[PDB]
Amino acid sequence: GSHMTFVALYDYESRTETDLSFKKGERLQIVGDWWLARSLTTGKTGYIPSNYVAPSD
Ligand SMILES: COC[C@H]1O[C@@H]2O[C@H]3[C@H](O)[C@@H](OC)[C@@H](O[C@H]4[C@H](O)[C@@H](O)[C@@H](O[C@H]5[C@H](O)[C@@H](O)[C@@H](O[C@H]6[C@H](OC)[C@@H](O)[C@@H](O[C@H]7[C@H](OC)[C@@H](OC)[C@@H](O[C@H]8[C@H](O)[C@@H](OC)[C@@H](O[C@H]1[C@H](O)[C@H]2OC)O[C@@H]8CO)O[C@@H]7CO)O[C@@H]6CO)O[C@@H]5CO)O[C@@H]4CO)O[C@@H]3CO
Ligand code: NI
Repeated sequence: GSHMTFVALYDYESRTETDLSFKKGERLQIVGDWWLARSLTTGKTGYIPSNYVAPSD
């Protein structure tokens, strides 16, 4: 109901073909430890480390 939107607590740089870079404060919508997410800044989709993000509006 709102547990699928998150905000980045730390910067993250992509390592592979499937992960998603993001900056601290960037909001992510979620589509385990790695979550498929869409950046609400760039609209790009990829996997993010779930411990790098926290619930957000
Ligand atoms: C230019 O104005 C036209 C547009 O204006 C209004 O849109 C606003 C929008 O409401 C507003 O949102 C709050 C903001 O948008 C931001 C997005 O919300 C945010 O997610 C991000 O956007 C991302 C996307 O998520 C990514 O997908 C990507 O987009 C690029 C596309 O990659 C998939 C790429 O293909 C290319 O898009 C083309 C598009 O092809 C898919 C093509 O479609 C025909 C054409 O788009 C038309 C569109 O059809 C038409 O729709 C009615 C209209 O759109 C207006 C919205 O309706 C209006 O809403 C209020 O005109 C478009 C332009 O002619 O052209 C596209 C551009 O080439 O390029 C995409 C851009 O790279 O990356 C983006 C950016 O990160 O950021 C958005 C803001 O940058 O702003 C919008 C206006 O800029
Ligand atoms: Ni929810």
